[PDB]
Amino acid sequence: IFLNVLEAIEPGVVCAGHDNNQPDSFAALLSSLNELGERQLVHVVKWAKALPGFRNLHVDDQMAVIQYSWMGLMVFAMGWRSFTNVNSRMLYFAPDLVFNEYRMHKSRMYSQCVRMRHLSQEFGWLQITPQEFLCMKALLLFSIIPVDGLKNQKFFDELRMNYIKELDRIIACSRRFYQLTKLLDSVQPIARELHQFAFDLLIKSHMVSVDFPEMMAEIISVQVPKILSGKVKPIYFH
Ligand SMILES: C[C@](O)(COc1ccc(F)cc1)C(=O)Nc1ccc([N+](=O)[O-])c(C(F)(F)F)c1
Repeated sequence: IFLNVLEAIEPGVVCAGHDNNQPDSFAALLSSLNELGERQLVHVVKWAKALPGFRNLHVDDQMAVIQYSWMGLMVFAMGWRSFTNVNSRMLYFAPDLVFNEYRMHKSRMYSQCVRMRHLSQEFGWLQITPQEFLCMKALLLFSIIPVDGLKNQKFFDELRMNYIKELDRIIACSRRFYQLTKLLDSVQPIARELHQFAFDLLIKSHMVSVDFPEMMAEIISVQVPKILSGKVKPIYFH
């Protein structure tokens, strides 16, 4: 039942709307990454609200958790698409926004891109199944919380525990759980580097001609700083 639901709510293809006929430029690539990010957020919200037991969380906790986990969720899914679509040869942000090394360099997000390409290769090396991927991705939504706690922290803890139990079931084992939890942990440092990048970019956006969609701008200025300042932290296994 659980996996049937995860498979059923998994978002479909999301395009960036990027102009690939134009020579690559920092401003164009980033404006497309921003637009893509916003488009995916719409789906992340619909996805999360359709997850088993998610509605139990306090209305305000639902939105906060989605906004904090947003980057990580996207990173993990992008790595999987890269692995399945182009065998980690490039980064498949979207069908119309594929990054080769040249674009990784031009986007000024080279370090982060290479870490995501490594994550992408990990799916193959570890032979991650589509079902382990789906459960791990859902678990990611419940892997970052405020030090001051949520409105209903207990309901959150219960939900996170249940998702971990589902992973146990999909695995059924010790070595596998170690492998998967280590892989999940690896997502956080990457999301952090991207968060820092997005923050610095927003602060100087008017100087580099980069366009930031409304929702993203608000989230980068209100939520992301809470993560960068340590008020909101990821939950690591290790
Ligand atoms: C530069 C930026 O547009 C920033 O987007 C943000 C996304 C979330 C957030 F909290 C702050 C910024 C970005 O990283 N976009 C982006 C778009 C799509 C994907 N993707 O589909 O996986 C990613 C990725 F997760 F890879 F890094 C990143």
